[PDB]
Amino acid sequence: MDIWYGTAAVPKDLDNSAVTIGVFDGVHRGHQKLINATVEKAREVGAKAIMVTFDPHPVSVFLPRRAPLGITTLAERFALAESFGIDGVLVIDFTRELSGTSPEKYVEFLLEDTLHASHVVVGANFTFGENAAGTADSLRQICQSRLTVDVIDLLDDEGVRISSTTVREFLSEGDVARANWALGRHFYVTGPVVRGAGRGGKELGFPTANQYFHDTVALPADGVYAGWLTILPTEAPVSGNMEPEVAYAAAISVGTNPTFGDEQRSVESFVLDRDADLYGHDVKVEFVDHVRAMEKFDSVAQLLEVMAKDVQKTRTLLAQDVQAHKMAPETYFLQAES
Amino acid sequence: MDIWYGTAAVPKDLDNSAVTIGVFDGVHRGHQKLINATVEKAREVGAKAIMVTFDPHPVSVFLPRRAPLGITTLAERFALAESFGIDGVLVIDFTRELSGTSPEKYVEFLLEDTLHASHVVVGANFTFGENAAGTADSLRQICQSRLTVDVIDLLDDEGVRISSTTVREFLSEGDVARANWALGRHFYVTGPVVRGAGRGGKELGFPTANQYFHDTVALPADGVYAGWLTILPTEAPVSGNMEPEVAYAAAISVGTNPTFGDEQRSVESFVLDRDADLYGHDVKVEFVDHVRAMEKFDSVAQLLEVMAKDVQKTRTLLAQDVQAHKMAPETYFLQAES
Amino acid sequence: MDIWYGTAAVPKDLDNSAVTIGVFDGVHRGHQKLINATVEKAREVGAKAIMVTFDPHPVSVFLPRRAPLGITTLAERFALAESFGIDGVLVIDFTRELSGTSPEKYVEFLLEDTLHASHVVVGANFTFGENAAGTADSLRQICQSRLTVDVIDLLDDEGVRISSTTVREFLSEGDVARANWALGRHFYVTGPVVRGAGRGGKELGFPTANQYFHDTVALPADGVYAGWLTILPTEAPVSGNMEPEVAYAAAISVGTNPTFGDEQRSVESFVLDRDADLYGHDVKVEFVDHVRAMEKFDSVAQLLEVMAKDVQKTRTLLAQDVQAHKMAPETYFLQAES
Amino acid sequence: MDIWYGTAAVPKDLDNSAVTIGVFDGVHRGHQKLINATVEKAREVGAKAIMVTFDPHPVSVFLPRRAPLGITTLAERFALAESFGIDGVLVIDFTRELSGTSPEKYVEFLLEDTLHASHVVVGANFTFGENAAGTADSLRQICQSRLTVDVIDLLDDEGVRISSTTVREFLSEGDVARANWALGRHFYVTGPVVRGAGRGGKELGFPTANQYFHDTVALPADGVYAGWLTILPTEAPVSGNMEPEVAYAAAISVGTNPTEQRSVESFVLDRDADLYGHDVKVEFVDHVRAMEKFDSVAQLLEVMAKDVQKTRTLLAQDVQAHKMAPETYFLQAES
Amino acid sequence: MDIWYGTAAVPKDLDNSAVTIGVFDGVHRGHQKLINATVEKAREVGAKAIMVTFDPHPVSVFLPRRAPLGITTLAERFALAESFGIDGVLVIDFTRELSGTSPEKYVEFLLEDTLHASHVVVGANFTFGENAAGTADSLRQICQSRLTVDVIDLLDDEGVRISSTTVREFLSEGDVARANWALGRHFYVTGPVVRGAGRGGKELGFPTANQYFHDTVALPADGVYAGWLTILPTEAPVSGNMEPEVAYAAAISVGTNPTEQRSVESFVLDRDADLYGHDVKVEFVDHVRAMEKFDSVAQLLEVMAKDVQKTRTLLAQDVQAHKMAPETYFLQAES
Amino acid sequence: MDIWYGTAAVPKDLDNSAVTIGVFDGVHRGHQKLINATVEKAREVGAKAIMVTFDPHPVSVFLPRRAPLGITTLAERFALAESFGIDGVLVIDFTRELSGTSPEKYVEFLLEDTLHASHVVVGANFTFGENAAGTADSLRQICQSRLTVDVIDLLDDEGVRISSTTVREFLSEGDVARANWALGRHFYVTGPVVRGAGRGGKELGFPTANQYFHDTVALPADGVYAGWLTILPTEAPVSGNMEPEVAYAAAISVGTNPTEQRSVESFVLDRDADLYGHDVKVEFVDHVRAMEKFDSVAQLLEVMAKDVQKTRTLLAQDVQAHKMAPETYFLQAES
Repeated sequence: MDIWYGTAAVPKDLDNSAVTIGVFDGVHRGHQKLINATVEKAREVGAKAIMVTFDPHPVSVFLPRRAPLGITTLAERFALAESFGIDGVLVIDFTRELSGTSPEKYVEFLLEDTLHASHVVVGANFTFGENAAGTADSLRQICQSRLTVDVIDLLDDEGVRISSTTVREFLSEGDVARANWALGRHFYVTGPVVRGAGRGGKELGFPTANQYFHDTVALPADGVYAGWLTILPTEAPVSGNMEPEVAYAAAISVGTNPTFGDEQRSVESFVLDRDADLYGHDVKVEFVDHVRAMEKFDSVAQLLEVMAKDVQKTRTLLAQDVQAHKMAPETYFLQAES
Repeated sequence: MDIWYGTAAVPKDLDNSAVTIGVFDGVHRGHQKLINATVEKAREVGAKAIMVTFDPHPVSVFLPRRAPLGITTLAERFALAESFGIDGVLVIDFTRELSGTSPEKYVEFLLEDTLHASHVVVGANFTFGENAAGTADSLRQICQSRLTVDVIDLLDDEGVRISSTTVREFLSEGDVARANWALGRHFYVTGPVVRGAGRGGKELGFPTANQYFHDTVALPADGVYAGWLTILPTEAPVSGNMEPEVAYAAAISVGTNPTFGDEQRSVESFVLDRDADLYGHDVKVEFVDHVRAMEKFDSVAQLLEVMAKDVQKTRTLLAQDVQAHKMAPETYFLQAES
Repeated sequence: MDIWYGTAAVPKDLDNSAVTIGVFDGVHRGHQKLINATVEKAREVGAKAIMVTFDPHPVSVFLPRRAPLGITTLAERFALAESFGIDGVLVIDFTRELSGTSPEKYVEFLLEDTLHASHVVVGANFTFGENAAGTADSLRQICQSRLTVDVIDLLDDEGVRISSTTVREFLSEGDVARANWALGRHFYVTGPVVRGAGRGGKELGFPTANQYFHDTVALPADGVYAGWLTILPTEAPVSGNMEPEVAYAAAISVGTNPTFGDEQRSVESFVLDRDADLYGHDVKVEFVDHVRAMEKFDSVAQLLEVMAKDVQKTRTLLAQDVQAHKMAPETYFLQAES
Repeated sequence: MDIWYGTAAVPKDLDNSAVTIGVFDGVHRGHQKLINATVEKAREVGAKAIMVTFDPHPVSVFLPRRAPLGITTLAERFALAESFGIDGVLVIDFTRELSGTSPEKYVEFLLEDTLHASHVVVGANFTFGENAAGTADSLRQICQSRLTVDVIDLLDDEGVRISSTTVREFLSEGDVARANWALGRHFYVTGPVVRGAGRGGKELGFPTANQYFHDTVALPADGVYAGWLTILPTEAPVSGNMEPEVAYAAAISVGTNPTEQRSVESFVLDRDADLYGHDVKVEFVDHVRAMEKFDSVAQLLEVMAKDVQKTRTLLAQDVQAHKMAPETYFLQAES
Repeated sequence: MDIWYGTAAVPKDLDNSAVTIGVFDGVHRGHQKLINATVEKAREVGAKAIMVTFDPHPVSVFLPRRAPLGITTLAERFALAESFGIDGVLVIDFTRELSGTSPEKYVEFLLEDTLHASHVVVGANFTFGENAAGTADSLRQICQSRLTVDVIDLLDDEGVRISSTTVREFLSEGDVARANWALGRHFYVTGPVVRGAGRGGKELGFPTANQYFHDTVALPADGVYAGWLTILPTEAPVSGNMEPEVAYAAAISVGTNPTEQRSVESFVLDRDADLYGHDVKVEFVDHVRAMEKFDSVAQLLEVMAKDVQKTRTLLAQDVQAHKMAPETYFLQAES
Repeated sequence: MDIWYGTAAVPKDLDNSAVTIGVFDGVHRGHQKLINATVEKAREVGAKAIMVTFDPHPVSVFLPRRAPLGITTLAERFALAESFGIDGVLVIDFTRELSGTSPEKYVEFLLEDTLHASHVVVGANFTFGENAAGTADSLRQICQSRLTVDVIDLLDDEGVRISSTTVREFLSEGDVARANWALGRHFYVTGPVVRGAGRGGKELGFPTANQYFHDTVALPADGVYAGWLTILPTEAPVSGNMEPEVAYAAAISVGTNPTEQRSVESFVLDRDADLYGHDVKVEFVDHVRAMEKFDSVAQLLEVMAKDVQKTRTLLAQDVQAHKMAPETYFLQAES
């Protein structure tokens, strides 16, 4: 997949394409409908499937620092776009172009001159041009005879509208199961493992891995979750008895640094039945189900007792998760008991 | 009007005066009674009308950093004192003088030796001297035959006591209309316009003006308000189609910087039906009515839609405000529609 | 009393001892049972009474920065241990030793090899060894014939379990009287007196003393308390009319610095009927009873009026406190009236 | 004078203009040559005189937070442009447009479509377009018979090159006299007066005005300077014996207070006043001395009085040399 | 000794006193001349000896946060005054009173109404009143037959001027020997001992005590010094083999840790102890070496052992020179 | 290769090993002598080759936050060990164990009980035990007939001593050529690429990759360097015309941005790409120039183009000298 920053970076010799346009944060099941329809139509005519997306978030342009939390990073948005068959992502920055343009010159400059589009796919909510004047209906009538438009209704399922907004609310509530249901996969983050308390190994109270994330990253509510930790492909040695590219059962503790300026979430992972320390590695943490709310501890004995209960509840939730195999990982490690 | 810092700066040759004494924060309608009575009595005898006020706030002397929010700056207190006919303001600092003095030596040093007073005007709540022992009744009996005292009852109107305390509560609640009612004018702030998001002009989502204020400044609750923006007299050029000294209709957005140490309010102004950028100018923002509470936005389209509703509601409230002309500005700009 | 940091610092020639083991934070009435039983048994056999305690808090080892607030500092834990007849305190750091050790090697290394114990005293809640596997019952059966064990039940009185946890809740609620009841003494802090607002002396509104404490220090809820201030023994001169080593009646104001990073409690003390300034001295503040919640003030007169009410209520509570003489200080100053 | 942010804000009905293009930081005597030639050629064809300038600084686009210090604020750049008779300022942001454009397309879009220029005036060092390929020469050959091009050499006077760079050097070493000579006027800063030490009054040691500035503002090296302070037009009352719109003799002390801010403290000669809350203009004339530490009040006041004598002399010279002094001023021969 | 904050706190029934006036920072040998003359003249007329001093520092009123570093804390200034027999300290704040006053009114209010002085003792450099017009001479002519004035010249010894200024220079270069000679005693700081590296015990590399100080405290230049550490009177238990009120031989390492704080780390010779929580007095005797970086543990311990040898020698000299050594001390000839 | 944190994590069933002990920061040519002798002697007795190393740095235990800068991260120390054939790394924390131990007990516990060593290899400067009493010699006499000891002298080559210390000096002055010669390879850092100025693309002035590093990471002095950039193995898409696992020619600009962080900005020659989100390895070859300030875009691009020419030359030399160049690379003769 190609990645282009700005209209100017798109090759001039690109001759035909089918195009979809949106923020696409999270690439939820609704987003997958637009991508699916785009890819299928591009196959039909032997053209390329292009996603046009936006960075920084269009909201943060008008209201700096008050933009919605990112369900995925830009890098992950690229990876997901690839995994669903996109051939090229064009990234638009509204502080550089396409903001003050009229609806008419938007279609002309972007879809024709730049992308040589024959088909375009948008959601019913889609807007464009100066002061958001251009709508889905605008696009249909501006494109009559020039190129075909397909407008897809927003996805409703089980009485819930599937959008970036609702995925954020589920995450914020700590309801990762409903978020996963809306995403069509386990919600996850990735990042380098740093030093934390003690060292991963024989002692249950020390995390197997410690990660930190900036405050523009959407994460579930503080608390403990069941999920899967995966060491990303690597040739570097691993301390202890975990192997790379295997999804390990884990109790995951999401927290907020006290106090800190720009707080600032932590993720501490207790991998079941393994003695390991993952400093240096890039690690993926997938969330499956909520286990408990955060609490304060007044003794080591009390802390470990609750730790053991988390493990027990995690074993149960993960043994269920494996049975719904469309979300569960290919290669996993889960022991029947301790 | 003269301004003196400390008793020592008052001219020795000042021969007669009528004097009023208080913090006077906000110069509300109650404060106006004391000033009115003072000015009128000074006219009668051809003497000067003097306000004795306090800076820093007397409370912050005993409880540093825990002083009440300033309804007006000291500079604005001066301007308001002038506008009501005060001839001289004497500013007292309680860390320099008049704190540990007895009630008797207070009258002697300040009213006689310093100010050569023949008349003094205070509110029923007035206290003075060491450990606040001297009261309004004290002042009457210490001044028998030496000079005339006039003690004015605190102002009650429509079942509400008018004081600095109540004005602060109204502001804190976001009830600017009741605050205005108590002040006898539109509440306002003034300050330099700085750069913010994008540039003021053709795009509705970019503010016409951005200002910041320190946390000792009383401001209405976070939210959106109707009011009037006025560019203060200036010879410097103005970007766009606003003229100086004209009060322009505006939707005003009061906010709190996230997160910041010493937060730290913002004021963003969207001037109706004008394309302009006010970087560099000193700007006055008057508040008229509350419009809505603060909210988070998840798309540009959703943001602009609410923006347009704010404008609609503002046009209505301001068209009413103009009809109560005792508060409304002399020269204003308000279009009947967009 | 000796103080040893680590097993290595304990003298090799120590031949016999009776030993008690715990965090001992606060040395509450429950803790006093263990110490009493230990001291009495050591007297019987002419051996030394040893406390084995822990620093840093064992919880902060597994959960850095999320450890319980310290009811007493380590230094005060030493002083209290001395006052109840302990001959030696051994301080253990779990990042250096005794964490990953098995229950068996724990007893062997610490109690025998290091301390040459013939008697050991623990609470029913006591745990030890890797992953907290060793319990009170473990200790009894591992020590059969090698040394005598005495396990003391946790202290319940008036329907309340007396523990560090409950003492912290009482303090956090502002219920110092119930905390005192559980500690078996007035709760107190000690520290150097620094400069604050104005100077201690003739003016009631200026504190007689200002202290600051870090955020790992347990303190009562923000508000005003009755208690006793004592200048610790010193040869340095004292400004005003307080003498060292005399417990003076005082209204105590506990607060939280606005805003600050790592906030960060203040203690401001208004000593009844004395004019003094205590800059430079080390001062002990004992708490007796809650008086009122924190409030904001809008004038000097209003502030002083409430100040005087605090004094009145304090005089009453302290006159009662003196009557329960098992908590009250030996030498005190309390005037019948102002 | 109009002020347009971006090509999109320029009036569509602009039929003819004479244009000058540059950063114009400081509006020095070199810059004044470009504007003068532009303003005069604009009168000839009855057209408007336009300045195309840039904000943020072009360097800061490539090297964030490592841009040259601003000799004047953008606000002051506008006011100086107006004072030399410019009719419109167009402000280009390089993160928005005209950056990755070709040399050929830059000319067409800016000078032709947007500005409808018949004449353009640039400095010999001018460059434009993608990777700065377009030079002083590129402009001549690309414009042909469409618009007349005038390329002015950089200014050398008394064997000294006059540019934004040399001005910044002069300020940085504390040679305000040379900066001023290069600028064509007294270097100045403008800002609101805040609270400081004590109160302005009878006491010599307390400043008449305190001001703080961000680290992006070029200021003379830390030290003491002779200058003029002016209270900007206002109806707000003034504490003490000073009126607005009169330039008053002052000893000016520039300092630093890190963790950024530079401070400017003004001791107005033979006046007792406190200027808290006013907008105040401070002009620099000559260097007086370096920064120093004081260990007693007496020592500090002794040095303060010398600063006053030296200022008195240097300002009397400034008034006689005439060509740079303020129209309305207040200065005493002695105390 | 009494301590009064402001003229208003002075007893109304004070009928007669002998007075000395000054900053008195450091209470050096020059200052001791003023106090000695004051204390003796007070005994003669059966009166109390009063020190009038100033806090905050007079310079900091005019130049906030740019005041000279304090040689001693105000607390230590009180204790030194008392030790030389002063009966009362009056502390004047210049933001409160006596600042904008005339020379004539200053004398009347302070010396007459408040203190009822019959005799006053000042240094030849003394000044007072509005804009420091009142000098050593002003005081003589204004007091006439009301109170006797004694003006003492500043102290020169061995061709060196002894003042707060010169003491601050000596400390700043790390010449504590000269500072001490000027002071009349070992320079010292006092503070609570906090946690640091490891625990004080058998290990040579871990300090016996760690202390931090604010940036307003004058300290010797970063480096290693020979000195004495004393645990201040206490009933609190001491971890290890040290008693209170005995001055122990120590190698002292002064360092900086910015973003302000200066640190003092004490390595007590031939002792294993940890002084966390105690109040501790640290006296400086001689400079040993400059600060340096270490790249291995072995290297650091090798230098540490040399610091110990050099301290041992220098302290044995201090004990024999007698006139400045502590009454009760602990020092070993060898390890 | 296994990695054990503390003696307690070492397998109980380890019957025989050959052991080397040291900080090993940088794994330079001196260190490679120890490992080589260890790995070979381990093959002889069919045993595993073990490295005992230390984290945190031993100096930082005694002197917190004043430890030497790390030549490599601990992660990179592991990977280099593995590359030279070590079978196990044992990591000792001195705050946990082996610190206050006697020389005699250190040997027994670590080498005997834990590691069951038949052979040990140390550097001539090696020390151990309480207060570093145990030396290179102590080890010989304490081990006797239990385990064979081999003590290797420190490396001198071309009259230059090769140690962690000298490497840190070379880097700090910006002489990466000498650092590399001492290291046996190109010095490198590895990290995630974050957003910076503009976007990597057609524009020369925008970096292909931006990276930040903590102040504990040794880096060459601020300036411009010739080097190679490699995108580490990944399936994640790459924006622009670069593939992973190819070392690309780059001009590398090292800078500082205080209040700590050092920055590394890479300008990849003859490529248009943006590497945001990838893991990227940056190798340093030669110094090109010192840091400088720019006052115009044209000036900056002029210097940028010179940096490219000088890099082109220096890298062509690196490729021919062969012994240190990457296996797979991309470099153009001209533009």
